[PDB]
Formats: sequence, structure tokens, C-alpha cells
Amino acid sequence: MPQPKTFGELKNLPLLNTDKPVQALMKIADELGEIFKFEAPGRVTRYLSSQRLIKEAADESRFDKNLSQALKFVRDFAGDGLFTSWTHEKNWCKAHNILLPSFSQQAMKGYHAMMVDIAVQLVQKWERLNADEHIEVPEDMTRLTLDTIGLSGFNYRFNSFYRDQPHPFITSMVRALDEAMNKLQRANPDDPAYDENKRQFQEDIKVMNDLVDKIIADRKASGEQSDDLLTHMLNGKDPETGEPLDDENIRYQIITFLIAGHETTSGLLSFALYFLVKNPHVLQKAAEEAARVLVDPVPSYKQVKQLKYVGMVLNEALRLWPTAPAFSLYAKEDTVLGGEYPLEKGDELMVLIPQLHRDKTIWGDDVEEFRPERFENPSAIPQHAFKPFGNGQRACIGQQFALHEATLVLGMMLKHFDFEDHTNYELDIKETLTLKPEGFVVKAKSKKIPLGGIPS
Ligand code: HEM
Repeated sequence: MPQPKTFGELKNLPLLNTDKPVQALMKIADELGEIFKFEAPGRVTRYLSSQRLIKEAADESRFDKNLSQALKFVRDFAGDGLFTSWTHEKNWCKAHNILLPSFSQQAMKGYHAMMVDIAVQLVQKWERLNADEHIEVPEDMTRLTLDTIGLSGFNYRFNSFYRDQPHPFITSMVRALDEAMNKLQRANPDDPAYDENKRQFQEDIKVMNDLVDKIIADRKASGEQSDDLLTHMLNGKDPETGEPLDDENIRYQIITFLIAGHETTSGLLSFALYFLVKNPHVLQKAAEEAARVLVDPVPSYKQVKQLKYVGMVLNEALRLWPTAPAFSLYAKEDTVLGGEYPLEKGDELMVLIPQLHRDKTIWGDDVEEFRPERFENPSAIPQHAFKPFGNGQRACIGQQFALHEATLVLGMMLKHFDFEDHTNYELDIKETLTLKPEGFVVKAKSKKIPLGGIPS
């Protein structure tokens, strides 16, 4: 097994001493191949990059979800919510059973109207820009996605479009996540210098918790019925245990869904638009579909399902830059990987998703090209070749929510504006555990098509 350069007792750790550790690991994967060992003091991981090995790692009877060191840090504020719990923790199975029906087709049709509310707000912001102005893409996508999960899921309005800067919830989340990514790299964690980092970390957790208080308090005082994600959190009962979720876990689920429910979708929309402006025939082809399908003043649910080519664009953006670029597994038992790499019970594997998605033996030599057509026939794609939403029972529960939201929004965008890459933007990918293209700006010239009023 290959292993990258080492530095005495620090082993491989200094290689992650960089603002872009995922991109560093991709370069390492390129040089070393499908598997490499990565050591830090008191830690060893095996990074996987080939569909061949990742298909075995995908076997749930052999491997289960691991909370990598970073998810452990996130756990300080996300606790035993769905994302940061072990598969066998009481509250994983309990919350998964309780909340799974909140992401059914029937539930998706119910979120649609509120997804439209927020999308209308985005479109109105861009219609209302003066000729001198431009769009900050990731910043506006984060306004959109945070607002959509807040409203659809919790009947709460962050009102992100009524703010020139990020919402204070975003500012604290990003700082919290950034701090988690920083702790990894500290060879000397408890040194009194990092006490300022710790104080600020608690302050950020306080900010996120105070917001959760408001979401709970606003529901308590509602008067109206919502029948949404939060209803099911508050009232749903586990079939297999007879119990509802207790108050402590509910607070962790809310934090969990606010963060997991927006951040990566914001990244996806940003990348999608990035790829659209850099590939003019794809853009025109996507715009033509949006115009052809979106005939009413606001989009209906069924129409979003018909935005087939938009779905393909979104999938091809997840292919090149999956916005949650990594997930961790551990061996349940002593086992051998690919008939060649022996693992002991509890050994860690990191699935490096952007590299999985660049496996030339699966996609072809043209992996770097943006080509939505790869997704024309989705069942043509081998199992485990394409995993932007993770794996098995620990796969993304919000997958259809994200894609429906991103398809709706990108459809409306393409219907209502022409986009211009006026700075000739140079791709610069920022890492905060998740990925987004930093400083991506465009200009949107309105096609001046009237926008319908918000349903409900
Ligand atoms: C395109 C955007 C999204 C991407 C790329 C994405 C990616 C992922 C990945 C890779 C995992 C597995 C994590 C791991 O194995 O360590 C995951 C799980 C999860 N996702 Fe997403 N996700 C997205 C959107 C969403 C949305 C919109 C929601 C909520 C509405 C959501 C909620 C969750 C939750 C709660 C989990 C933990 C599931 C469990 O273990 O039971 N995600 N997601």
C-alpha cells in the first residue's frame, strides 16, 4: 500500500496543513492511485478513490458509517442528530424511522409551495438589480437554501434576503465548521493559545442554539397547523420502540437539518451555475428546456419532475464537485479489501468522492469535461460509480429534497435571466468540510417574463 511523504512523528499530518485539504488529498490520490494510507499521531486512515474498492466499502454487512475526527468535532454541537450519530445509537434508528416519511413524494408535494416562496424571493432580488450591479452566486444560493429548509421544514423565516450580509446563523455555522477543520490539523490541541478559538467556538454554538430556541418557541405559539418536518419531530413515534424523540435529541435534529439541509445544496447550485456559464451550449440547452416546460407563472411540482436536462446538469455538477466530498467507514470485522488489502475490525476508510467520480475506468478518459449527457440513461451508470449522497441506510435522507429544490430554482433562473460570466471567473474552490466556488460572480440580464404570485 502506498503512503505519501511523512515528517517524523507528525507522519502525514502536515499535508492537511492547508486551506484546501480535500483538494490536497485529490492530488495525492492522482499520484498514488486507488488506495493510500494516511497517518497522523494516534490516527490511521485508508483513502479510497476507485469504484472497484468503493463498491466493496459500500457493502453494509462489512462496513458501517464512521464518525471521522471532524464529524466528532461537529458532534459537540450536532450531538446524536441523524448526521453525527453512530448507526447503532438509540436515536439513529429512532429518528430515521420517525423522519423518513417527511421525505416521501407525498411530503415533497407538500414542501413545494414553500420552496416556491423562497425561489420567488431569489428571482425578485435579481429582477430588482440595477444595470451597474452583479450577483454574488454562493452568497445568494445560501440565502436561498437556508431559507428553504427553515420554511419548508420548520415554518420559520430566516429572511436572508432582507440582509446584505450572511445571516448570523450562517456566520456562526461557518466559523464552527471552520474551527472543526482547524482542530484536525493542530498537532498541539490543548495549548493555551487556542483558548480564544475555544471561547469563540462555544459562542458560535450559543448562537445556533439560541436560534433553535426561537424555532421551537415560534412553533409552540403558532395557532396554525403546519404538518412539516418539525411536526413529525415533535409528535412522531418510532414504530419499533413506541417512543417519540426526547427534547434533547429534537434540538440536535433541528441544528442538524438546518446545516445539512442547506449548505451542500448551496454549493451544488453554485457549481451548476458555474458550469452552465462556462459551457454555452449546455446553458442554451438547459434554458430551452426551462422555457419549454415552465409554461405557468409559477412552477408546479409535476413540471419540476419534467426538467430532465436540468436534473442532468445538476448530476454532472455533483459528479465533478460533490459538495460533501468525503465520507468515512469502518470495518465491522477483520476483512480483506479487493482480495489484496487486509483490514482489522475497526480500521477506517475514507471515500474520496471527487476522485471516485474521476475514475477513468468507469467514466472514460474525458472525466474532466462537463457533459450532462452522461446522465441521459441513469441506469447505464454502474452501481457505486456515483455517490454524491453517500451510501446505504446512512445515505442522505434529503436527497430528493435537495434535487427538487435545486431543479425548481435552476429552472426558474434559466426561465427568467440570461447569465454572463463577466469577470471570466477563475474557479477557486473553498473548503469548509464542504465545497463551494469562492467569489463566483455573474450578471443576470432579465428576460422580463412576468412572475406569478406565491401559492397558498
Ligand atoms: C446536494 C445536496 C446534498 C448533498 C451533496 C448531501 C450529501 C450527503 C452525504 C454524503 C451524506 C452521508 C454522510 C456520511 O456518510 O458521512 C448525507 C447525509 C445526510 N443528509 Fe445530505 N446532502 C445534501 C442535501 C441534504 C438536504 C437538503 C438535507 C435535509 C433536508 C440533508 C440531510 C441529511 C441528513 C439528516 C444526513 C444523515 C442521514 C443519516 O445518516 O441518517 N442533506 N448527505
